[PDB]
Amino acid sequence: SARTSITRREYDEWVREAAALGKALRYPITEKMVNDSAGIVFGADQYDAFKNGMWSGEPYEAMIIFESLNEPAVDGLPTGAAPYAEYSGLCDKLMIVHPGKFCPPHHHGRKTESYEVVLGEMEVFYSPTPSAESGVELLNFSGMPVGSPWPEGVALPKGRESSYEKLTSYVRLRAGDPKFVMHRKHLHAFRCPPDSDVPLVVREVSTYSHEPTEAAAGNHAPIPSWLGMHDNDFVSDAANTGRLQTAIS
Amino acid sequence: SARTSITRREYDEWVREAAALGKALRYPITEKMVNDSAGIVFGADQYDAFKNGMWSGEPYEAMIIFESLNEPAVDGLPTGAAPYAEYSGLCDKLMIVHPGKFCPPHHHGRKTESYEVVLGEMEVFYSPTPSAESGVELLNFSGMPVGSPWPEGVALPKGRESSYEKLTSYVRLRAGDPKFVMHRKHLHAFRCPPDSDVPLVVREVSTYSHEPTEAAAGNHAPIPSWLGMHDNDFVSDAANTGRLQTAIS
Amino acid sequence: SARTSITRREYDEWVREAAALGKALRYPITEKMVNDSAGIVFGADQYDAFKNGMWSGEPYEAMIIFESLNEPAVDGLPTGAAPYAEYSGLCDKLMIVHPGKFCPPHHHGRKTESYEVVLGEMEVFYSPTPSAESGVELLNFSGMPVGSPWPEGVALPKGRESSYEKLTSYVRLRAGDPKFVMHRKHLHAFRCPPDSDVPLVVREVSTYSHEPTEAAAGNHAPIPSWLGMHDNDFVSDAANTGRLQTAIS
Amino acid sequence: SARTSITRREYDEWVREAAALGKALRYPITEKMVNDSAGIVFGADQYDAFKNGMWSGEPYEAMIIFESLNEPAVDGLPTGAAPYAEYSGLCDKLMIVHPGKFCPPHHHGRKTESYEVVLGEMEVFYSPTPSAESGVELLNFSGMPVGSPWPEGVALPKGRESSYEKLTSYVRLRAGDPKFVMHRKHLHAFRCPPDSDVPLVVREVSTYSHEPTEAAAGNHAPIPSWLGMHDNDFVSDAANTGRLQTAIS
Ligand SMILES: OC[C@@H]1O[C@@H](O)[C@@H](O)[C@H]1O
Ligand SMILES: OC[C@@H]1O[C@@H](O)[C@@H](O)[C@H]1O
Ligand SMILES: OC[C@@H]1O[C@@H](O)[C@@H](O)[C@H]1O
Ligand SMILES: OC[C@@H]1O[C@@H](O)[C@@H](O)[C@H]1O
Ligand SMILES: OC[C@@H]1O[C@@H](O)[C@@H](O)[C@H]1O
Ligand SMILES: OC[C@@H]1O[C@@H](O)[C@@H](O)[C@H]1O
Ligand SMILES: OC[C@@H]1O[C@@H](O)[C@@H](O)[C@H]1O
Ligand SMILES: OC[C@@H]1O[C@@H](O)[C@@H](O)[C@H]1O
Ligand SMILES: O[C@@H]1[C@H](O)[C@@H](O)OC[C@@H]1O
Ligand SMILES: O[C@@H]1[C@H](O)[C@@H](O)OC[C@@H]1O
Ligand SMILES: O[C@@H]1[C@H](O)[C@@H](O)OC[C@@H]1O
Ligand SMILES: O[C@@H]1[C@H](O)[C@@H](O)OC[C@@H]1O
Ligand SMILES: O[C@@H]1[C@H](O)[C@@H](O)OC[C@@H]1O
Ligand SMILES: O[C@@H]1[C@H](O)[C@@H](O)OC[C@@H]1O
Ligand SMILES: O[C@@H]1[C@H](O)[C@@H](O)OC[C@@H]1O
Ligand SMILES: O[C@@H]1[C@H](O)[C@@H](O)OC[C@@H]1O
Ligand SMILES: [Co+2]
Ligand SMILES: [Co+2]
Ligand SMILES: [Co+2]
Ligand SMILES: [Co+2]
Repeated sequence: SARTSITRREYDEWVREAAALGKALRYPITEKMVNDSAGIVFGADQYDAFKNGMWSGEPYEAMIIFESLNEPAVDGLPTGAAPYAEYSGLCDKLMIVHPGKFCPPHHHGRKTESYEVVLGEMEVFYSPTPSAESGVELLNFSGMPVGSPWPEGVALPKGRESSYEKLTSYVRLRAGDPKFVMHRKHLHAFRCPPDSDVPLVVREVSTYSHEPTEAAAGNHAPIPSWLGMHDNDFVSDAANTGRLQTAIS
Repeated sequence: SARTSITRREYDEWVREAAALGKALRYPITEKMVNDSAGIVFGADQYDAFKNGMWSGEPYEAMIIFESLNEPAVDGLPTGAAPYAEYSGLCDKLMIVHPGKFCPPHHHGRKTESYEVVLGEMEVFYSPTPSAESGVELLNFSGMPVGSPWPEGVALPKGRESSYEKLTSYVRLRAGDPKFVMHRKHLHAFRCPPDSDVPLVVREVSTYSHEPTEAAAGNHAPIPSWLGMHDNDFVSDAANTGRLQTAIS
Repeated sequence: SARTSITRREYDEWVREAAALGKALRYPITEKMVNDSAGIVFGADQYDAFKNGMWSGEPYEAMIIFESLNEPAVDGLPTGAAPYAEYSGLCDKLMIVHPGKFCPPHHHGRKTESYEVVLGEMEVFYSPTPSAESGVELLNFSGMPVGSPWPEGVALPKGRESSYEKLTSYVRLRAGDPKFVMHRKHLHAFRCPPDSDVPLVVREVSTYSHEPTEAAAGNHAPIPSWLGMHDNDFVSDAANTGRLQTAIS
Repeated sequence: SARTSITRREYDEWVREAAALGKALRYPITEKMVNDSAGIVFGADQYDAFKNGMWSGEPYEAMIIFESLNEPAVDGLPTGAAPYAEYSGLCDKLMIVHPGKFCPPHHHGRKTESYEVVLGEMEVFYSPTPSAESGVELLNFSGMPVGSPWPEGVALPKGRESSYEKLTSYVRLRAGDPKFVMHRKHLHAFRCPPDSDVPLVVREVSTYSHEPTEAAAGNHAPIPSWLGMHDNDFVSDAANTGRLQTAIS
């Protein structure tokens, strides 16, 4: 019975309700942002999230993202910043995670993010140690805070527990807290607590998001290198693939 | 009678009410963000805004800014991006402009901004033509849209009308609109309409904001060059000075 | 295939998402308010609303109601008001209607309501003529406004079109409008437009709501007569029954 | 220097900012609701609240009220309820109280209220004992909860401390709490804590509010008796007078 896709009705009710929730929270969601790419399921074996549904509280890797901005910010840059432009830019999006579900372990080589919880609470799991990039020196300034150890009893997705091993630091964010920064080159993941009465709704403000997705394939590249450039490295292999497209039957 | 400062009571009621308005709108305002640097008056001759008050509807250059984030985003960058890092980073802030008042004509060589109106309506005045930087070539991708001509009857601040001459393009932004981008090296200004029943409240998401201000003098510089680096170029000379400090008696 | 009930999963996702939407809108929803009585389906033949779902846009009679208050307001009343107390009291509730769905034609002999749209838009259908009560004289003061004729093309629920015949007046309410009053003894109904991108969310402030429901059977009666007193008269017979309980399988 | 009035500028900034705060919180405030009757000062000696201002945190009796509804609910009533109609009706309003300020001790013979905190926190002081009405028997059902004793260190307005003596019960209400009912014939008062970073904003849903005020003198009476009927009995004599009008110079 292992689900291999999500029905059109399951997808629409999930995404359309989330868009309404976002609008209720005053996030500027336009019509084009509500599409078949908004609802993400990280891997075929994660489609089972819909066996019992988004309110089951079960641990699965899936989420909704409504992106209001992803500005290259290339205009006005001295030509010499061409090779480093990919680390800048501005991406603003609203992310919705239901109870128990996760935005799976992953890291970005270029994108640095920041979180602002709007509704619910966000449990962030991450490695305070930055990853290295063979052959290249890297700058340091603030680095990541050590945080706290994981709380007891966190249910991880079946068959993906190991992908979380290195994300030893934990922090729980709430509405009204100071903005939290997730520096690039740091493994991170997050979920909405299983007992939450509401979906987790978080506003992410980060640098440009390099994603050669389906709802992406068609735009013009600001800088040659950017074309087909990917910057979302998921720890679990089964997550990097099913991420670029949602199977809707 | 030309006011030369703002009284402690005038300042607190202006800034504390604005902070409450921001909180009502769910913007994450922390205690340290509500300080004596939040309320800005651009020039001694602009203190007359307080002769009749922030609800007079009169044209003056003053505003409130609550900055929740100003992240250098230097961590994880290849050492080669050191000289171009100043063009990136992440700055999130809530700006409050009362009826008739303006965020005066100015431009940034490094900072690219984006606007999201939360409450009220925002009238943006800008030059669709980017400024040049002697001796350096610059990248181009999207540039700025031409916009529309100014609507009839815009009252400008007395003695500062000329600073607006080059900002020929106009656009009126409302809550729910697509995010609007103001590329770096473009002259821009904005105001809250004089007949607005509410202050204009806008969320700005931009690259790092280089400002060697009073509430700034004391931090550590992520990159040597950044120290004392200024990136807010106001057209009116009387605006670049009184911007770094508010005279409260 | 005519549905005869709603599955536990269908019910929970419908009601739990609505509760989250309400909370997003700051309505004070407590845990006990989110129960198996919140989601209402007016008649067995209306369960087909779940054949295609709450986002199908199809015309069916069903809605969600989260009641925060239903105060008899009997305390402090002179004993002589005992027989007229049933016309007073205070009932505050949040009602959520999905696109195309209706709160079916009905009237109350005692309850006078008022509407405040919080999200979406509300299309109210009603009779400007008050109903009569055989043998009893009634007071008049403001009466109901005549309103406008129905807009063209309103899709009514299959097999229930006639129940709307007498509700000739129409009015479309939006967020920010003046409070709208629906005097007792007036036939009324309302729906969320089929093309709405969001569920209709309305705050109703009315006099006491006499409803001997399932989630009601168990309380103490403030005044003898009130016991088992019903005040929700639906035009369609198939609506008065299936209203007191939702079949969840 | 004892202030004897409030200047036009002081009044407008106080009331216009409050209206904007209300709108930010989605309360349906129309243009006519923002008038010279919205800002209330209970007594000439309370005008000193403006010596240091609404953010001084000092104890004074003053508040702002934006009434969206005050429906007699007389239509549809059997003629026999004419003498008891004054106890019913529907009044919806948003009340704004700044830090340290109070809605002074008082009681209503007819009006029963309910509170829903929208922003900030509300400290309610009241007598759990209902007042008696010479010669008339009264109904009882739920009565008022006993509550808790006052917290230590509540600063009361100078010269009005005694008016609070009988309001022995205390309860602190927050956003999201169950609706709180204040039965008619109970002495009550409330304030916004002095250390609050935001004004207290509360939505009150009560029965009809009988107030022959300035912004009232001119309407038609639904029932003869109602004409000139007053239902706001303040413990302090200096409060019952200056309540019907605000001295603006
Ligand atoms: O609201 C837009 C539509 O809704 C979503 O379900 C997408 O399929 C898109 O086609
Ligand atoms: O609350 C929704 C329902 O309850 C959970 O147990 C899931 O199985 C889903 O079917
Ligand atoms: O809320 C913080 C205080 O309020 C503002 O007026 C600043 O002066 C700061 O000292
Ligand atoms: O609305 C506030 C008052 O009205 C305006 O005319 C200003 O002078 C200010 O004093
Ligand atoms: O949140 C409370 C639960 O949710 C609803 O589905 C009801 O069944 C109730 O049991
Ligand atoms: O948008 C939700 C889907 O679309 C509608 O057509 C319904 O059938 C439902 O299955
Ligand atoms: O917004 C309406 C005006 O504002 C308030 O100050 C009242 O004086 C009223 O005249
Ligand atoms: O915060 C506003 C100022 O501070 C308080 O002390 C008042 O005196 C007022 O003038
Ligand atoms: O051991 C816990 C978890 O199972 C692991 O994946 O990450 C660290 C945490 O403390
Ligand atoms: O857009 C998403 C966001 O930037 C964050 O959650 O990381 C994963 C993905 O890129
Ligand atoms: O002429 C108008 C204005 O006075 C000037 O400053 O900018 C262009 C606009 O059309
Ligand atoms: O912080 C402010 C913002 O970035 C924008 O308004 O430009 C001026 C100033 O820097
Ligand atoms: O004819 C329309 C509708 O079919 C009827 O039920 O109510 C009046 C409206 O104009
Ligand atoms: O609670 C509901 C509300 O009072 C209104 O919609 O009428 C029907 C029902 O009683
Ligand atoms: O004594 C305290 C207060 O001074 C009085 O007015 O009300 C009761 C409270 O406990
Ligand atoms: O309108 C106000 C409200 O009803 C409550 O605070 O009591 C005093 C006044 O009548
Ligand atoms: Co990420
Ligand atoms: Co700028
Ligand atoms: Co009704
Ligand atoms: Co009262």
